[PDB]
Amino acid sequence: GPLGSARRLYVGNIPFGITEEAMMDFFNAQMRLGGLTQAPGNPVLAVQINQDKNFAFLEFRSVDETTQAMAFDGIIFQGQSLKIRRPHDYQPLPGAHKLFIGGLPNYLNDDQVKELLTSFGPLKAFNLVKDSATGLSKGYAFCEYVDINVTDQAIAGLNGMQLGDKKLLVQRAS
Amino acid sequence: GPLGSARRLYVGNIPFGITEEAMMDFFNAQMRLGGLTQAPGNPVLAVQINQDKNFAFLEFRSVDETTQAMAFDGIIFQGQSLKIRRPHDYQPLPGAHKLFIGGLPNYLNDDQVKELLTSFGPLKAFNLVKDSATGLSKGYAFCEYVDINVTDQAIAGLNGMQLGDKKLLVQRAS
Repeated sequence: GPLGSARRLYVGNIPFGITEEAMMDFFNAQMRLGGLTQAPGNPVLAVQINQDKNFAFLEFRSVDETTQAMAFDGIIFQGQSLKIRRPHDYQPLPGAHKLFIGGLPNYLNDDQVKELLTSFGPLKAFNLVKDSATGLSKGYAFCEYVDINVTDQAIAGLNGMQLGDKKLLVQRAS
Repeated sequence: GPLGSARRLYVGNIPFGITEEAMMDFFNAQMRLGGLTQAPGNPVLAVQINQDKNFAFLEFRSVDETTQAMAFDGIIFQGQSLKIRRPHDYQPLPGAHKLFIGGLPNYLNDDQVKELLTSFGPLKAFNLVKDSATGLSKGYAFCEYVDINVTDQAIAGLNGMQLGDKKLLVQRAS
């Protein structure tokens, strides 16, 4: 559900034949050296490795230290650049990464506006604000990407873009 | 596999008439004497002797204790200095010849993908990546050949191969 999977991370591309204990020791050391722990001790409680598919799950003692550890994405461990991700069944709460899109040409419809946005990735929410009487577009919209990592990319990619005789505004909605 | 040979050592210059049990007793005793063991018990599980060519293979219970026993090069057994080496198929970088196979038609099952691969020789490791929910192939796999020398010829043969709808990508998984 909404609050599940908040103290685990997926780690891909792990070193061949690495032990769970060695991985645990590596991450606990890095958490401490990097200043990512929030209290004395080791944030990583356990590592479960799938050897056949070469990935691991890390289990953390707290929700906030799990979040901090996302910063280790790409860290080199015994020659391998580790891939660090959220569990697939972890999700931010609804609207956490809502985008406002303003300055759209009023004659474009829903599908036409989404075409610009979905070029960065799939959307879990979208609405183009329209005058409810006439049904006409007011030239601004909101959306949310399925993958919340995409949010900063769409902003970097679309904000301030020239579009007709307007500059697009794309920013986090709150 | 890439570790099966990480637990063996070559022993050369063995005295005439030596038995496998006497060889095993000698190395276990040497291991314990040098304090090179990382657990109670005997690190050497078995020895196989070729009396005709005066060499033997030692099989160890662990990768680290095998590495420790490299220090025994030159050791005196029945008056003779023993030659100790890695097996020729030893892999200093484990997993260096693991392959990634991408662009597989997504209806192909395990056996079918393997049949594509084994025309170059036998595999010691294989896995086709599937969605755990549906059981459906994600369209890529990993393998490793029994004989690593086959690897590049497999890449030469399979990389870029047209496979119905798709084109294969075969490369070291790195």
